[PDB]
Amino acid sequence: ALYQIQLLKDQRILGNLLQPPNERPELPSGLYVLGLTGISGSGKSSVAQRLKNLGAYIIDSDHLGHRAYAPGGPAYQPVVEAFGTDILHKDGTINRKVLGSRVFGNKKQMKILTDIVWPVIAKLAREEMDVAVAKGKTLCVIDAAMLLEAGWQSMVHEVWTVVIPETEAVRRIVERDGLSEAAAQSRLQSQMSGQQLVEQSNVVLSTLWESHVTQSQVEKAWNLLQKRLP
Ligand SMILES: CC(=O)SCCNC(=O)CCNC(=O)[C@H](O)C(C)(C)COP(=O)(O)OP(=O)(O)OC[C@H]1O[C@@H](n2cnc3c(N)ncnc32)[C@H](O)[C@@H]1OP(=O)(O)O
Repeated sequence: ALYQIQLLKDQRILGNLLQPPNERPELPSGLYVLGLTGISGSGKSSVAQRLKNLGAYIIDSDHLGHRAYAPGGPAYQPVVEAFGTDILHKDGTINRKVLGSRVFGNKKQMKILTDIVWPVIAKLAREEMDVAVAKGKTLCVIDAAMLLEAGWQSMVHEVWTVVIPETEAVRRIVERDGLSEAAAQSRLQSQMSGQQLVEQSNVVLSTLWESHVTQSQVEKAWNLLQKRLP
């Protein structure tokens, strides 16, 4: 039988367990948790969807964030206090285009925001996992761009990172988001490098190759995971 495997060098086999999982006494007893992260342009949402198709319960942190500071949500009042009512649409919802203009590319302002929002999202993620476990789910994935920067590896058994070369990342960002190349590198500089992410990962994946190769990696990763679940 002839086949190909995917590797990262400076060897790490993509899909394999690279270092031991974390012990997590505080998580619900029936539940295994993956933290899924990657650099912008990594295509990690494609990977999250493939894990969803295999049966994982996905918690999308970006969405939880938007709900956290929806009117009625725990972060609404603090975010509006911290940034002012000029960030609000006419209907009183946060205008994320205006908020983004305040914080993107701006280290101090983004920190005012994430100091408020990240703890709120982490709490909402913990709540969602509890509900999922009550409804019989046994494997949860917290999909988060800034997982390691937020310290959220404390909430997961395994960190899974989706990586691609920085040149392809910048290309995907510039093209798909209509960013200037400087805005794209600004985005990338404002987060951990692929190598930093890899070093702190239990499993590494890549969307560098065509879609069928990504699927194969994810299936291989999923199968190995299943055999090491408690
Ligand atoms: C720990 C976590 O990962 S929590 C989930 C991420 N959320 C946060 O960090 C909270 C702060 N960010 C926000 O509130 C919003 O991103 C806003 C208001 C700044 C912008 O909102 P929107 O314009 O709707 O952008 P959206 O939320 O879709 O994010 C756009 C991109 O910026 C990224 N991004 C979001 N927050 C951050 C951050 N703190 N630092 C760097 N990049 C970020 C997103 O992951 C997304 O990347 P993608 O296009 O590769 O998926």
